[PDB]
Amino acid sequence: SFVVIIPARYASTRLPGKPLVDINGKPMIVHVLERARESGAERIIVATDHEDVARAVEAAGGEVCMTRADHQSGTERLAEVVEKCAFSDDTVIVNVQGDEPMIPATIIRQVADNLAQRQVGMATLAVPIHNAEEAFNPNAVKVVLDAEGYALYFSRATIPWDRDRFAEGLETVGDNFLRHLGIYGYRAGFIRRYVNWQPSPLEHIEMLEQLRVLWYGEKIHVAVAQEVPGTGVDTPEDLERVRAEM
Amino acid sequence: SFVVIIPARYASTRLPGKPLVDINGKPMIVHVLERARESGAERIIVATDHEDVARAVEAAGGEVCMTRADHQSGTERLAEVVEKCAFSDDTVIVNVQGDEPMIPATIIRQVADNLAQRQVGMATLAVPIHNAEEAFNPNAVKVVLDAEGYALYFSRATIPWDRDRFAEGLETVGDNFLRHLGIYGYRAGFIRRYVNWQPSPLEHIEMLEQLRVLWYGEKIHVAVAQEVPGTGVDTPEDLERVRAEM
Ligand SMILES: Nc1ccn([C@@H]2O[C@H](COP(=O)(O)OP(=O)(O)OP(=O)(O)O)[C@@H](O)[C@H]2O)c(=O)n1
Ligand SMILES: Nc1ccn([C@@H]2O[C@H](COP(=O)(O)OP(=O)(O)OP(=O)(O)O)[C@@H](O)[C@H]2O)c(=O)n1
Ligand SMILES: [Mg+2]
Ligand SMILES: [Mg+2]
Repeated sequence: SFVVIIPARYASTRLPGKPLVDINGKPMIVHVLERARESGAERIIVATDHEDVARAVEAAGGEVCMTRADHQSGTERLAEVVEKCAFSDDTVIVNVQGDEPMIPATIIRQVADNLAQRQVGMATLAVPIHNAEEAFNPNAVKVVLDAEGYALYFSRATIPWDRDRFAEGLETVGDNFLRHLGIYGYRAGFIRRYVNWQPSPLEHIEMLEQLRVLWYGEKIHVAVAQEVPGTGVDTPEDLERVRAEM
Repeated sequence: SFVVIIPARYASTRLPGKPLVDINGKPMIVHVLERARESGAERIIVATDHEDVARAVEAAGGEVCMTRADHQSGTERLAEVVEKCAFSDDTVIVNVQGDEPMIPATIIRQVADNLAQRQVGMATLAVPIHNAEEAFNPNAVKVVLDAEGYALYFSRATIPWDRDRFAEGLETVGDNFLRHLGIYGYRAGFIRRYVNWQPSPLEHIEMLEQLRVLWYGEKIHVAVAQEVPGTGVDTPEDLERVRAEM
């Protein structure tokens, strides 16, 4: 009932060659592949631009689609896979980012289901932040929601800003921050629409691909899950933490 | 063609008693009144909760409406004024905040005009920030817009966050920052709608009354003016600056 595509370019800047970094005997990309398998997805494809990533995935028995080196985000890379596989417009695609080796299968299913149950073009998920270090870390993307759960904005800045608390000091946070997880649900037809839009100025400043959608006035629904152990892997520090936790 | 209402409660927390602070021989509230007069507004009302504010305005020949002490924002206070004056729903109201003694008359007129020409419930304005101090100052409210100029979010946080520039240092900013001005255009019918909503959690965290509107899924249009003098008076530092510049 849904397809998972995992975008995994080699030349990440904050952690070069990250799809292939070892985590307890397997490259990160293979761990993400396993989360996708566990979700029950009908088809799972790794999209990459690098032969060494392709070989690792093929050796783990996963399907691979080679894609252009000049894509500027995972979602842009997905559109090439979508065109090559010729998915119907109504086919549900879940982008599980190659930097999320600990994302639970249940969360993958939840995003697909949430998307299919709403007339929204794109669905995603966030989890509460419980410590101030993460609230003030620009590598942890924060998201602020409206009353219906649609995203107002995603940012690397600390939003929503707590005026009175932070005027005092920056060492504590209340119970109102949300960390955005690297996963998106969207139908193939929406992915097509996404790459047909001209890039927003906003997405390039924050380096957050989802801002293109908000810029063109479309909604993103964000479900909130209370507990999800682990973290995405964007820095050397993230990698050490994940190595220890898995 | 429009009514100006200036909300001015006495007990500000960041600058106590600010409607009465001396700015070069006249209290701040009287300067705001003078800006409102210059706009050509058909009627101008200062809404206050304090007799000494009332007296300063009356001594300057201005109209005063006493209002409850328990209002939690200028917009809430304006609703009491709208009922007491029994304005019709379609009456165009411009909230010129009591902390904007330097706001140009042209900007006041522009917000009223923008509101009237659009199907939108609420209109406001922002000005490009070209210095790093204001961009990183939580007393300067930043806003990020969509392609059509509707607000995605308003925040005291530094948005949009420049990932690559700021990873290096906070010394400089690009050209992508907008400072929100303390002026709102809305019809009386919208003000009535605003206070029919239960308060949002979001507005209390940021201490930004306009966030109630985004929380409940309604739009705010933001015009951008390229050049606007002065600043909002919220801190002692702002007060020194406006005293030097007015
Ligand atoms: N041009 C890009 C950038 C990102 N991705 C993929 O999208 C996912 C999420 O992006 P991110 O974690 O930020 O990866 P990078 O962009 O590669 O890393 P960095 O931002 O540090 O440069 C990653 O699996 C990455 O491989 C992609 O396919 N093409
Ligand atoms: N409960 C409130 C708070 C604000 N205002 C008015 O709304 C305008 C903008 O608010 P702000 O500049 O923040 O004033 P204060 O809320 O009074 O100051 P502070 O946030 O420092 O406590 C001001 O003219 C203020 O008098 C109001 O009428 N009632
Ligand atoms: Mg990236
Ligand atoms: Mg205030």
